[PDB]
Amino acid sequence: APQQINDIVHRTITPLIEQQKIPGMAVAVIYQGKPYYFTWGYADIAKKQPVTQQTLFELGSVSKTFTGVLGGDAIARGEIKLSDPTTKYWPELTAKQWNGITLLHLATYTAGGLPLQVPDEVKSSSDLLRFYQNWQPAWAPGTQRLYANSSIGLFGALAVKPSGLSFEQAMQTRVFQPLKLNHTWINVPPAEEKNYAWGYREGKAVHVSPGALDAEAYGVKSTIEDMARWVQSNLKPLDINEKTLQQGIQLAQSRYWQTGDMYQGLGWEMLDWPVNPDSIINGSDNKIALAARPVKAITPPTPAVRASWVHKTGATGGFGSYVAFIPEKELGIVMLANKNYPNPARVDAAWQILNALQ
Ligand SMILES: O=C(O)c1ccc2c(c1)C(=O)N([C@H](Cc1cccc3ccccc13)C(=O)O)C2=O
Repeated sequence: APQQINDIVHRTITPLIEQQKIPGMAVAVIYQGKPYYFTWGYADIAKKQPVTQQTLFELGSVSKTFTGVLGGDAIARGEIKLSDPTTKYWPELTAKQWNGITLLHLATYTAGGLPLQVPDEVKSSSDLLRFYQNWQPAWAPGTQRLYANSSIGLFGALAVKPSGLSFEQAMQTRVFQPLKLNHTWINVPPAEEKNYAWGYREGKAVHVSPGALDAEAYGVKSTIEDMARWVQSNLKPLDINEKTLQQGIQLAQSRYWQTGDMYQGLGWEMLDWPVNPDSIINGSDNKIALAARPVKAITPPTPAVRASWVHKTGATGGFGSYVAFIPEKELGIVMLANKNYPNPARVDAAWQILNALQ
């Protein structure tokens, strides 16, 4: 399997694993549309279980790409509109600060300062209502971007309401099943527990804890194979036979807002290709990525641009993931690890690999 891919991947990932003390890692390169897989180290150090192509990793915020596409699919189905008020789908949400906050704002972190995290103390449905009712925006809608689980988490929950399906049922039936992502889960079933890697934080084995709107913002677990197939599907949506899903994928990669050289999609973030590597690498740092930044509205949104670097970083306490692809070039990468190591190290590695193959 072509020596160039082997050498480029190994020369980049070996030092990375060494420098970052990553216990286990899986990488897929999609090259001319076909996947090539690489694995290192341990899914479970104590039980000596190796990382394989069937190992499940916590995607953390890479989950938002699925939420975005599921939202796009609901738009394509005519179930929701991004221009609709949040209150259309949550009538109990009567506080006046919600006037003018649309599903677009929720999906794209531009509601006006919804927090990074839903508070841990928010457990019940009543707690959730109270939280959003009592939330006071720092900014007018559609003026500042502040990356937030509480923002896209709510979008995900509201997007599926007209369907009558739970978020998990909607995701399963409308995204996972059609794309044959048969080892991708919001809740890992007992049958698949043997494949579920431990995450490692400060040397301790850890898994993500339950939280409000977790499924919607950070709750997906997947294998390197399914994630490669996810990249393939997002690289080439016209190959997808389910029409609403094909359209949903395209809607997720539309450009809604710009800040600096990045464009906000639904879950996905995009930059023009060719990229300045410094820009994506430094920009991935959560110093920049989690900062409040002014946005320029793209009125109307630009349809998915083929000459894009399309990507998403994501983490949990014990895992670090990165996905990136370039539609123009039929080129992509997935990097899954059971340590949460710094974003810029991920993106640097990804750049080196894809730039060498481009
Ligand atoms: O272990 C957990 O329970 C857990 C759950 C969700 C996220 C994380 C951990 C997590 O690190 N992230 C980040 C974003 C994030 C969310 C919430 C608080 C954060 C604090 C510092 C850095 C990133 C955070 C990501 O996906 O990159 C998450 O979105």
